Amino acid sequence: SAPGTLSPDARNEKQPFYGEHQAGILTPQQAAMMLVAFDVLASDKADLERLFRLLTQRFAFLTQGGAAPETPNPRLPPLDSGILGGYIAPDNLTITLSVGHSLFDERFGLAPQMPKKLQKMTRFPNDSLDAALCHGDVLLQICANTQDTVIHALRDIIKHTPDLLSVRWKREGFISDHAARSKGKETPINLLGFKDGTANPDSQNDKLMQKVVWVTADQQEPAWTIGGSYQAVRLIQFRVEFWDRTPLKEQQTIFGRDKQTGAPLGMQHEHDVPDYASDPEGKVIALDSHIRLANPRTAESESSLMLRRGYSYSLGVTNSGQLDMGLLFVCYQHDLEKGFLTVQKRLNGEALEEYVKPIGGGYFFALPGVKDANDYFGSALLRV
Amino acid sequence: SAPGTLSPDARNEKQPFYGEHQAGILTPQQAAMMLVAFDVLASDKADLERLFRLLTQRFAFLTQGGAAPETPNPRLPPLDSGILGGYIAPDNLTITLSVGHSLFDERFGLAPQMPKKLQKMTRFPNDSLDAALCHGDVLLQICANTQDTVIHALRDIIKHTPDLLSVRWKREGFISDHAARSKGKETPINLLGFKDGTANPDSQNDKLMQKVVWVTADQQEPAWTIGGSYQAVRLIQFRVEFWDRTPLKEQQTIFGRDKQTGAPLGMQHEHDVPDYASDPEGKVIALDSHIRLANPRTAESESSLMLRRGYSYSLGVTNSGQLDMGLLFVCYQHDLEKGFLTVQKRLNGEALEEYVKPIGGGYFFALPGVKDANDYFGSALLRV
Ligand code: HEM
Ligand code: HEM
Repeated sequence: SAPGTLSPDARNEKQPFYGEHQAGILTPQQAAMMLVAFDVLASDKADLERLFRLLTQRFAFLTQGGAAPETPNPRLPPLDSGILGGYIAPDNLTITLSVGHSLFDERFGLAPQMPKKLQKMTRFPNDSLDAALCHGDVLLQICANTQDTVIHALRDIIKHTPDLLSVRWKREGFISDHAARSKGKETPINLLGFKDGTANPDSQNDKLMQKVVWVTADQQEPAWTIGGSYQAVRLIQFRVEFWDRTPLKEQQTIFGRDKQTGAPLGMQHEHDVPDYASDPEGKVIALDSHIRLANPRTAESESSLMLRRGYSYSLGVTNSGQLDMGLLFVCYQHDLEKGFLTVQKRLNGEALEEYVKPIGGGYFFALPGVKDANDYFGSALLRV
Repeated sequence: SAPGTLSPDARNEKQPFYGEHQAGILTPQQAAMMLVAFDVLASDKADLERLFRLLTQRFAFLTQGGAAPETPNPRLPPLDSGILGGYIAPDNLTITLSVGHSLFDERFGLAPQMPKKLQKMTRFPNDSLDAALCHGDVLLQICANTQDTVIHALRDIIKHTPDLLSVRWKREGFISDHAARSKGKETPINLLGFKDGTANPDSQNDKLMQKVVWVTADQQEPAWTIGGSYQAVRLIQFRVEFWDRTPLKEQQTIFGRDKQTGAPLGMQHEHDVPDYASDPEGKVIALDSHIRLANPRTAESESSLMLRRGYSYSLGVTNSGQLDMGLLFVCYQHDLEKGFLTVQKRLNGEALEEYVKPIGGGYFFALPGVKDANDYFGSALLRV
């Protein structure tokens, strides 16, 4: 159920761009998402500040919306693509900017101000990482009620940054219609047909998000990071036809949840909690399962908790001739090793691996929010 | 403008599956589409009829909606994918079936029965066809209010056909959000930011579609074709960033229509008719303009109009680092030569060829409608 969902029909709804934190983390999932990574063509730190200043301006506009920028001189390219007609409605659009490890090399002199746990994504046991689709100096997470709004934001950004950014990879996706419209009531479904998001820590609870999601001042990190969040992204294909052929008994066993209800196997309500303490032979919920490995529920390692904010994607056909669909996995943590790396390490060997093929993504650090109109993305990172 | 549009929220809206004609041709445009080509694996004519019958039953149930087929024995793969949850909502699902030239080879002895104008697609000057995105024994155009329905239909069909169908290529599309919500009042906006559909011939005009779109007895064709339609699909990339950095005057010149109003150039109204005979040099509406070439509005022209029911697509990043975006272009005509072939011959070397690159697609014959529940796809074709 956390972080919730927002209606696809809310053309006029606005999500606050300005805050202590960035939007599109705790924000209830919009119906459309884009993940688009860029390589940075900035020549020096000053050129980098230009970019972040430029971005703030653009996001602030796109996010709260307005009349389209018109073209009084037809001899110039139109200042807008025109794909939303003559008005740019907010449409719950949120754009979350995050920085990759590569950004902290010789190029901009930021090495000593790197986040401590931040690293490059390296293959895991089941991975088939394609380089075309990994890493990047910056990632944008572009979320909105509709595809239009998202696609509109990109091309605006591109238009304003042609000596400044270079598109590296991109995937678009969605959350499931019925649940999108359920305004937070129903849990979104993945293309494997299982409710997905259930056990996420409550996103409304400010105090818990300080412990789980948000970088806090008690942390060994550099002080610009305070208010940011480590971000893991994994592009994961499904063997979908093979899955559709797999016994229901086997599907639930693999996840350790009831497909129809979303309850832990044995139990009756989606927000029911299993107790593995009773089940150490792993006879109700398998030790093999995604749920039990993902979280042993020891509470001794509640420290590995995270907010997962994923989307289904569906593309074309694989080289091997099969359907190309799956999860655009996205998660936020206050600490990447304590979170994503700890859980994934813990998942290596799970029964699900036979059906899933991670192929892309990267690790990134999400910036602290932009406090007011006088601030800009990573302003603390650039002074100090 | 024709064919009109349907709303994305219309979860309990249905489309008649049976009839003189199939749906998805004159049907207003739903928000989501999928073009999926299959290699037929049927070994003989008897297997083909098995297939055609099976597809009939499945579309009927899918398009008209119902409770998700319950799987009483868990030792089996689930009969439904469950990505739609408990209820398979009709959600305006239409499934349109068409056959490719390749189906009329020796395999099934239909060659003598082939439609007169049906042929393999071969390249026009500006093409960069990709073998992986061309042709197919059968093509299915699956459209619905939501991506969820359309995906669900596909997997259902696949699950039920593993000895008869093989996914050749697949592409997914959409029309602009606002236009879909307007239900016919607004022309769809394509991804170059232009109104796309305006001059489509009147699709609720009973009599007009018989001369224009449907096969009829007057034109010498195998009887079984009567009620069908020739279908031309082109997968077409847009040079998006280039277009975006092209002056608006030129954008408008190329198409010959006012970007903002969609009115013909030098006119005020979207549904205005251009006056070519007044302007033989082409000082208002260019000689190489898309509109003038595609339809020079004369006496001979009349024979070459068609119904366009195209969709936008947006994928990832091309191999060379640009945005993968374009049009899933689909049209219907009573005669393929008189229709698409004739218009594309005229379009060869138009100004737009700078900004578009056809890479896939093919020619198909869209079957007549399935008369009722006692009938099946291509029953007239197989019978004798
Ligand atoms: C391979 C694609 C994946 C699919 C289809 C998938 C799906 C699911 C499903 C259906 C659930 C149970 C409901 C719930 O969300 O509570 C779940 C739980 C969970 N997943 Fe995944 N997931 C995938 C990958 C991942 C990855 C890569 C991670 C990170 C290492 C992850 C971390 C978690 C966590 C932490 C839970 C909650 C467990 C609990 O607290 O009981 N998942 N996932
Ligand atoms: C990706 C390339 C294409 C784009 C961006 C595009 C877009 C447009 C636009 C903006 C219009 C004017 C509005 C309208 O009349 O609907 C139009 C008209 C039209 N197009 Fe295309 N189109 C493309 C390809 C094609 C192709 C391949 C054909 C068929 C060979 C075609 C046939 C037509 C026809 C018959 C019209 C109506 C023009 C008139 O009669 O005034 N178009 N298209």
